[PDB]
Amino acid sequence: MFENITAAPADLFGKINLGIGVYKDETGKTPVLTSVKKAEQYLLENETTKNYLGIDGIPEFGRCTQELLFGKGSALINDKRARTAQTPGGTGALRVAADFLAKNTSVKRVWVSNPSWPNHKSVFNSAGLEVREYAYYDAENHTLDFDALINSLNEAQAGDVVLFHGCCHNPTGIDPTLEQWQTLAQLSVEKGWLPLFDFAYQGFARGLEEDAEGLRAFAAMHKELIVASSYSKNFGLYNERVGACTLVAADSETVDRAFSQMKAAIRANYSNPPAHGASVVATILSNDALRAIWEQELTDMRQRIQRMRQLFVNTLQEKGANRDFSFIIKQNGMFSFSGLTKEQVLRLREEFGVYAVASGRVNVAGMTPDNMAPLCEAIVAVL
Amino acid sequence: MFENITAAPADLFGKINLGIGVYKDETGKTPVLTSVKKAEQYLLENETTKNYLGIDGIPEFGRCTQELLFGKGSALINDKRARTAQTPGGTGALRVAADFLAKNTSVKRVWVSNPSWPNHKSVFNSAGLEVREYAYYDAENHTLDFDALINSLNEAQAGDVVLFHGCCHNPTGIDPTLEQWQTLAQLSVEKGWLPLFDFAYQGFARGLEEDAEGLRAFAAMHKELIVASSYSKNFGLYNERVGACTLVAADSETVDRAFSQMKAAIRANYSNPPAHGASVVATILSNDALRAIWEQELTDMRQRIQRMRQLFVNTLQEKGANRDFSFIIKQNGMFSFSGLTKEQVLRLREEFGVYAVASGRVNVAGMTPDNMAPLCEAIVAVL
Ligand SMILES: Cc1ncc(COP(=O)(O)O)c(CNc2csc(C(=O)O)c2)c1O
Ligand SMILES: Cc1ncc(COP(=O)(O)O)c(CNc2csc(C(=O)O)c2)c1O
Repeated sequence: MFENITAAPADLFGKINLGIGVYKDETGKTPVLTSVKKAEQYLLENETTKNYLGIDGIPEFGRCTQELLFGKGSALINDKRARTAQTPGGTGALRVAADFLAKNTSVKRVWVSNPSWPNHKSVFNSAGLEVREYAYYDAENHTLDFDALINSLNEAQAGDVVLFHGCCHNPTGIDPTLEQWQTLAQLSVEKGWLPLFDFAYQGFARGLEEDAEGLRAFAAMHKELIVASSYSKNFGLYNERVGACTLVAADSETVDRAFSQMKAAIRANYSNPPAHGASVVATILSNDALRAIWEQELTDMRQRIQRMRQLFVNTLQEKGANRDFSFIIKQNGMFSFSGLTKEQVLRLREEFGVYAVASGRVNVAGMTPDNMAPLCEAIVAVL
Repeated sequence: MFENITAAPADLFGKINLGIGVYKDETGKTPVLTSVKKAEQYLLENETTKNYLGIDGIPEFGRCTQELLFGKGSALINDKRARTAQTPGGTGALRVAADFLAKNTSVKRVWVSNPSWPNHKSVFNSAGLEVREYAYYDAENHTLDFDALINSLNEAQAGDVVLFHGCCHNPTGIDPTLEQWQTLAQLSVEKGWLPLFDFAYQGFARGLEEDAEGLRAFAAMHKELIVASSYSKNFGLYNERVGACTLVAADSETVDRAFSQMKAAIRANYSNPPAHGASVVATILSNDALRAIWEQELTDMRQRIQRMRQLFVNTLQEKGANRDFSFIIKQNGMFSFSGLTKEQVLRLREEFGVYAVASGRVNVAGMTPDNMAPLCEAIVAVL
């Protein structure tokens, strides 16, 4: 049966990993958040069973997720228009959304930005959905090529899905402005697209509420949308696989009926979701004290990334770069394109032991005050 | 998009739940195992990061799983013929296997026993695989209808998958004898079936090693097989979603190449698996002290089920049943068919508040010395 299977298409790693996918603190570590440890100790002391969760996971987790996404008091919540399934990570949320759409709707294709996270194509294609790309990056001005984006998306037909990164676009760190999000929301309604928000970095651009402004501009204009969110980075819960798939429809009757088929898609995949990480999230978000500790830890990560963006720009200048890298200051989240070519990136790894991805994307959160000077010296050497 | 979606096809519950899917102790509780609490305290004290696991999960978890399945010193392990991916539960292992097979092999159909766990059909159909049924149950003799099974499976073609419950068949509790497993292994080789073992109850029939005898008889005769295993019941870790998909091929080169595509199927589903529950398993299985506490806790669950099987048979007689229920003593695991009809089961729920599934399957682990007498009185009343 297996003898003819084709193989599927860090190890190589004063050397430095900017190819990492995770947050690192100033010491180069990815520690467990203190809020998370406190919540884990509470669960150890208080859990009396590991009995299965419902298919959609812990109810409080769903409520707290919807409030993060839509705002406390949003009409979507008051009108019972949204249902949330706790999932194994943001990836699991994307796949649940893809399976739900493939089996229950006429969707055949999903539009993704060029560039995006490379696993988007794999997830949607696994569910039998075609992926098409829309233009996104203006490399000359280090910017969102908004005209190109709108022009590309003219090819999208009514009933296609269009995937939007809610904030901290991966890999570019370039997000629509609020007015651009409002333009896209109106366009989406007029053209009949189903928006799919992928929200893996809420809190890493400007703040929890500000980072959800784009999603909320969409939610104010659409009867229907899906959000696949992740708590991997903003709780540092990567390996516990904590995410959510939130379905929104015109009314409660419709969302509940549609959500029954989303639950069927989950039940045929992994049955019901892993409790530990989501229970840590729900414990923290529903407790004033733990929530305040967690919000500060997330602010500290957001701010450290900001400081590294500024220090990187200042240092490249001091090590003799010459080039404008000011665009880095304005970009959001852990990632940016450095503007290095694939060969410069290869040189960086081979000659200098500095790792980035071939696109030139760098994880700013891999930079620290201690490694900044060698890092920038290496980059200057390959310009 | 969603307005036309059709709805997908405990709540109703001296009343008694035999419709439950979980183990209950003598007090009617499903507590966290002591070995599990001890391991969770160790992880709270010792974990320093939640950084993502590899796609296939924790290496020690995989090694300990293969030793449970195949035996320490098995040739499959020595020859590096098996690869294990840690998955979100036994369901996740089944779905990973189904996606792997659908995308990478000529498999189009999977043979499942009639009866089986109802989610088997949903998982395989979700991956685009047809499900066909083979005969299994001799209800007159309360037994495995082995001739019917072999006759049904004659319709299976070379390259079809045949799913076997490794022990504690769900719902019947009727397992092949060792010699029957040996007959099926030889038949499977001759007919070109790919065996898929679903092993959710290892340790609940006779013991860890004895319960794997059937799988090991297959493994001794086949170049290729897949095992989807679960630690939900034997560690009481239901909601932490702890299972494994183990791929076996003729040699290391082939299994590694095939496993790369299994990892691709995982990466497009949930990316990488949830650490907490699997880390508890690996912590326990790799530690002599915790392993001994856990093995005794599992023996205690196995034995309590045995005691309830005997007490149920004895009590039905004492409450005036008359019928032979001796078959219950011989069956394995938490489940058996009571031999009640769908209408007797409905009567039991409506008139007596005793819940079972419509097939008449009962969870023996829902029985306790305290509820046995009313339970049996109710059953006698509906005969
Ligand atoms: C846009 C987008 N969507 C979904 C995800 C998946 O989140 P999790 O599955 O890890 O929770 C992620 C993040 N997952 C991720 C891990 S490493 C990484 C990277 O791009 O380096 C990305 C993401 O960036
Ligand atoms: C034969 C078989 N295969 C797979 C599974 C899935 O295990 P988990 O996904 O829960 O780990 C199970 C058990 N899962 C399960 C939960 S309730 C239940 C039942 O039949 O009542 C069954 C099983 O019996």
